Amino acid sequence: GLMQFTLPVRLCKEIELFHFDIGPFENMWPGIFVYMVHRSCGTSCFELEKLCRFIMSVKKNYRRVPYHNWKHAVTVAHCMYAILQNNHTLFTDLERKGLLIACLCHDLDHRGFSNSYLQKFDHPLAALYSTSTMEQHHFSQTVSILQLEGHNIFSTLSSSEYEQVLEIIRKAIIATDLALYFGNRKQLEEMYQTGSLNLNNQSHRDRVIGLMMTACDLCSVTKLWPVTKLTANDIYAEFWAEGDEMKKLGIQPIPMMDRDKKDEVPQGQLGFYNAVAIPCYTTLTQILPPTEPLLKACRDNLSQWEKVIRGEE
Ligand SMILES: C[C@@H]1CCCN1C(=O)c1cnn(C)c1C(=O)Nc1ccn2cc(-c3ccccc3)nc2c1
Ligand SMILES: [Cl-]
Ligand SMILES: [Mg+2]
Ligand SMILES: [Zn+2]
Repeated sequence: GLMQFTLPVRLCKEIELFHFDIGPFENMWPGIFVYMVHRSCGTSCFELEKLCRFIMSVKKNYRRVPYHNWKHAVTVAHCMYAILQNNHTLFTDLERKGLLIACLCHDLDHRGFSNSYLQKFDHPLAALYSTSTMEQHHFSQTVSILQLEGHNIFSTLSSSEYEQVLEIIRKAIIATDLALYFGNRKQLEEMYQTGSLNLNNQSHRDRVIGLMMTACDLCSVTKLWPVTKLTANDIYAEFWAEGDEMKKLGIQPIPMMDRDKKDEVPQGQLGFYNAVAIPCYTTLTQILPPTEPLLKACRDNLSQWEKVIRGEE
């Protein structure tokens, strides 16, 4: 109980910033995550023995894929940690608990393929969950790990608090389905502008938490340029493997997934920053002003991709 996690001074300072990179030392990521739960939530909110056992079961259930891996899980949780810490009073004790866990678990047992590829392959998961296929699986896996003996980090919550947290986590994980992000952000844009946004309206909280999840999930675009650029290699390694599998089914994949159209990556990054990332962090900054450093970092990286196109790198 009087056992803090401490980090070396550089990490202790930099972990508080939106652009923190969790480093190449895998064995420190669990400690980094417990550090964030302790500072974000209290040293009390989970029994260490149970938390540490949930963390290692979650790690074990991420696969060795280029991008949708254990590093991604902890990176996304850290972004959520930065948002919660910069918006201290806006969130309930239960939301802070559930959202860090939601982020850690949001891509559990990802195989490196899109919902589209599951459906065209006719994977069993596409029969079981007709929309947000992988995201319903991720939530299902989360619940299965919570039910292993010694793994219920939420044991000390009341029955109603327990149903509340698992409902926060389910919505948070489903919101990471980027097909749902576009409509969710439009509605938030409309509600912010017409001044109808009400953080006491549960369905309004839900939409805002959904935009936070999209923001945390896309956070490679808010890092220092070299992190952003090297993460993009990992993203394309999955995209192009999926394209290869599309060609095996006799289907010409979208250019995003076609390693033959590697040349046009820079222009594809502009499209993504303009269509997805910039609007996402803009609406998030409007709703939560202290998350502006994500929008500012995203704009800097857009400007770096523009320089790649102009042959300056
Ligand atoms: C939703 C999935 C799950 C994994 C993250 N994700 C993302 O979308 C995602 C998350 N972070 N980042 C940086 C991306 C990303 O790079 N996204 C995109 C989006 C559209 N594109 C089109 C083209 C293109 C390339 C060559 C030629 C022509 C086009 N490249 C892209 C890249
Ligand atoms: Cl604090
Ligand atoms: Mg996902
Ligand atoms: Zn993700």
